[PDB]
Amino acid sequence: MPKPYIAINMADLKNEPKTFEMFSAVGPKVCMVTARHPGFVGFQNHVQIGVLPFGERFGGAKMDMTKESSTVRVLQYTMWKDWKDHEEMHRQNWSYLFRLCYSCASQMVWGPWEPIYEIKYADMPINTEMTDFTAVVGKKFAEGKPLEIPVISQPYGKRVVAFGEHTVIPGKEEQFEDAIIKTLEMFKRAPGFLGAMLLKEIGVSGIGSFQFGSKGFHQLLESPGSLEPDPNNVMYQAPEAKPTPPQYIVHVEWANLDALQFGMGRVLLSPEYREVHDEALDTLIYGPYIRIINPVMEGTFWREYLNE
Amino acid sequence: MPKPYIAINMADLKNEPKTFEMFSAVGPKVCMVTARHPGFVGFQNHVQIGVLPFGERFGGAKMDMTKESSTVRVLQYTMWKDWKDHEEMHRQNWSYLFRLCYSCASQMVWGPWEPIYEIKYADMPINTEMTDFTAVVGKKFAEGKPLEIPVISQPYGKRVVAFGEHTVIPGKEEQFEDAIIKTLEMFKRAPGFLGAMLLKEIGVSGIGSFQFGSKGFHQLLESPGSLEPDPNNVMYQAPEAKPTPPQYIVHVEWANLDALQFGMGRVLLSPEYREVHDEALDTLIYGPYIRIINPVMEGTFWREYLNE
Amino acid sequence: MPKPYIAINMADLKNEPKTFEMFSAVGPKVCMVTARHPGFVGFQNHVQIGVLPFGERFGGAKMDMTKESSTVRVLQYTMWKDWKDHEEMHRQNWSYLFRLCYSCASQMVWGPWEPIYEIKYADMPINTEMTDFTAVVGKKFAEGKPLEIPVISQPYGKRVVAFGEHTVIPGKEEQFEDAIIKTLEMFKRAPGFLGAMLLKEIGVSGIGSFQFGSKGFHQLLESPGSLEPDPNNVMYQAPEAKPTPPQYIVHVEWANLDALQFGMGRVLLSPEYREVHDEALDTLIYGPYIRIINPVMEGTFWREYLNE
Ligand SMILES: [Fe+3]
Ligand SMILES: [Fe+3]
Ligand SMILES: [Fe+3]
Repeated sequence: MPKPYIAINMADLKNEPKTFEMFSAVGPKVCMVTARHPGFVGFQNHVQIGVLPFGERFGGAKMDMTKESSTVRVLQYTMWKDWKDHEEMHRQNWSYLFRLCYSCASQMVWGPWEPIYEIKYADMPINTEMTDFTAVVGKKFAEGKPLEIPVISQPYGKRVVAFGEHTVIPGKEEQFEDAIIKTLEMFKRAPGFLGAMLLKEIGVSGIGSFQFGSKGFHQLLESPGSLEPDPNNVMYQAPEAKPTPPQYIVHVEWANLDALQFGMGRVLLSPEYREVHDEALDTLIYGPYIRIINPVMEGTFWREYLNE
Repeated sequence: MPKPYIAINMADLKNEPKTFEMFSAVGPKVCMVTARHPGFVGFQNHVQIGVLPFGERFGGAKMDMTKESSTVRVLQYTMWKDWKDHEEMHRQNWSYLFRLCYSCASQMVWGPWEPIYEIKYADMPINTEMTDFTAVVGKKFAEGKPLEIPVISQPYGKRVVAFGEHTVIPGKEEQFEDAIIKTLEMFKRAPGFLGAMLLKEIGVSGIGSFQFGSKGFHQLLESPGSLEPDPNNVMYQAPEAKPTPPQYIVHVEWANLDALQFGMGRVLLSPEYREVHDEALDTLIYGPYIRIINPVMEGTFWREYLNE
Repeated sequence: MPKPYIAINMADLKNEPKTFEMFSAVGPKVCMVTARHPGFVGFQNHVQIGVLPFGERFGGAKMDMTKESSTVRVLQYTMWKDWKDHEEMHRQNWSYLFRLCYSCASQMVWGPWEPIYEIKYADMPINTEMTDFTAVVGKKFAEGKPLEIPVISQPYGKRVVAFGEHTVIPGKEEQFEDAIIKTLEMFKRAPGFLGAMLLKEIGVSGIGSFQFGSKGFHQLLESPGSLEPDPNNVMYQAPEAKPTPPQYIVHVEWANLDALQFGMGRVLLSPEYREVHDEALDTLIYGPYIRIINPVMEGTFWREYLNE
């Protein structure tokens, strides 16, 4: 393939400018340190901008709430050949990593929380800018491979993502994955559709969530910023935190907020779609809660790996 | 005893005034409808006002964020002789209950989510106003029972609550409960301490979380406000949603935000306390995240039941 | 008993908000680090708010000068089973301690200066909130110990302290302690009186005063904030700095600024009081200079130790 493993770092921060300033200054440094490991294959950092309302099921929400929200959630995707690589980068580069993610403590409201995911399905294209399409069309014809010419999925904040949260009834996992996967395939008929993938949580990176034992806890709260908590003081292993009921993420990319709204809305507006999707809805404990997120900074080459 | 069962309804809403207006108008109606069932024994509704920062682990947060937050979370405690009573009140009084909780859809950002809890430990006194203490002191002396004279835990928004979230490593449950319980006992030496209880999640009320199957989902999103989703379209039973890893709530009441800050802070500042509590910290997957919440509207008589 | 040993950290800082912000962020961290030692038994941090004027002996001063002062003095009390424990906590946890107290260099005008004291007399009760008194009255009657029911000394900034400085003529030490001790006993007849204690300086913690030899001095002034001066470069031992003439602190707690003003003023207004106190006044080289200070953050359990 290969389908890499995905770690998603989640945090809530003050939606003021000091926050975006720090992002601008250390976001880069952290991603550079994460690239010190050969298992690292790329990333996709998102900033949550809104919530899909579903009519008025969520009246206080809108797809773009950036102008009215007091906090902002980030969702940072790091891709790995093997999820154990992730844990090991965290351990190897702890003094940089930690002193770095602390500088933004003054802005933290919740987090960090870094669950680990495995990919059940993935239909994600290589990101191209509108300037590349002539040569992409020219290369594929040159090798007689027109079917390999994809939609133009623009990188660096020029497309939106629907990030849907689902918790499944135990024993219902197969019906759910099957119905969702087929929904994501039918989504290819929708205009503005840039790809999607089903994600399944297989554990939580305790060290990435700043979750240590009694000792680490204390160095965490007592830290001046220039000393790290003992990284070996993480009391559990990623898999020990695999949750039951099972938890999924239906990640779907769209051209714009309307393509997203009416494309997804398809499982609600098209009888054909709506009947396949109702099966997924019969297996749910929680969901679907859909966050609208923006792929701001990324290393689009993780996709080069996904498609080898 | 009896230790009742506790259901905690959680929702995030726009922190504007239209929201508090609706609260003022339907909160009453909902609680009245919940009292149509004999299993109902009282309630405790909280509004989240802040977050315990732990120094600057959570720099963007403070114990009182009511002036700067764009959303507000409520935590409504309903008490039951038996948790099955709760599910049955929801079912019996669905047309009122549902049409009622919808009127506040226009203000919803997330929720409702109503997990069910069982009490592992409970040291909660009967709420008294400063005007009652003369007679409470007089009655107990009259029966030669001075030890039964409690601290004055004022009702209706005149005390704060620390609402701590903990997720425990599987197999570590006994060490955690034991260390926490003994911490809550040592907390009686702290000034301003009004009581506490350890809560353990045993499932989720799907009907209280507006979690139906394909069919209900659709009536939920298509509702004009005057029609309910089929309540029998809830696809799972509360216990099927018992989570692993195990999830707890260390609910601790204090006289004020400082008594809370330095009382709890005791597991950090007092060597005696700090060593007992470190054991709880060794069993954690998540936590402790502490929300400061305000017991605004309540039916203090649920406590009369807890202490029989 | 036991009468613990007391170390009092003194510093002058800019009375602007950046200062109180840092207090809010690192004060907690420092006290947490100080609790890593079993000799630590609690603390009492004060912020100076004013000066007792004595009529118009000090005309430019008032009991509350917080609105007009450009600097602010803090007086942080840490309690120890044995004063050597204090020196050893400083040494053991130097990298945290130091990098922590530096972050507030940008706000320092003078200090740190941490003299060590021994208690000659102590009449300090356990701090209770107005919510605890019903149960305190109920427990003591339950054991037939009404004399053990104390005044309500509220914690966390809800009472004032008179911090009086006295330097005694050598050879006059006994007359002074005897007259002062009896004054503090007569003070129990004054309304609003919450306790007191006579303090005697027995040395200075050079490491707590950032007082090193040539070498440390240099690392102190050259520090980027992420490196500590050699802690073994402290050239003297606490006792070598015991001062002659002898220096005392008459620490007296009151309900409010008026109870303090007229309670103390008693050694001036009541003939009975005034004649006992005149003897203390005959042994003085310096004093009495009385600072009004506010017990803002504390670990009231140090008092649990004092009264065992
Ligand atoms: Fe990570
Ligand atoms: Fe309910
Ligand atoms: Fe010190």
